[PDB]
Amino acid sequence: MEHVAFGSEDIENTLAKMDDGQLDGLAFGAIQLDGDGNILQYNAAEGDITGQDPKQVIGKNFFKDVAPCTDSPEFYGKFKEGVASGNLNTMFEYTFDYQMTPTKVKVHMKKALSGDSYWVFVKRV
Ligand SMILES: *C(=O)/C=C/c1ccc(O)cc1
Repeated sequence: MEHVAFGSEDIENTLAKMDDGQLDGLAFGAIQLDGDGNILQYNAAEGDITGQDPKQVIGKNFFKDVAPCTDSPEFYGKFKEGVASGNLNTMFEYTFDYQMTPTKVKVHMKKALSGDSYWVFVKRV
């Protein structure tokens, strides 16, 4: 059985072997992006943090329309560096504040096993 948590050293392996219901049962927000930042998957925990339905944001561009506050060197910039290098794996604190009460979070971005895909994990702090 899986026992993955925010920050698990092998998180991308566990999540590669999970289905959507399992993604929605995680305690942390979990978003999958393509290399351009378009949203492929968006779990229930993340939608609860951001007060909306995951189905409404699938297909949108994370950095452009959903989370413009993350369009910054420290987040979008680091994302693109990790996409390019094939080694995305970075953790930092951030404040989410577009169309929502400003909320402090810890973020962990990590390359997915599935091709052209990248995870963004989020938890409250
Ligand atoms: C800043 O604009 C961040 C917004 C945000 C972050 C993460 C989400 O899932 C949704 C919006």
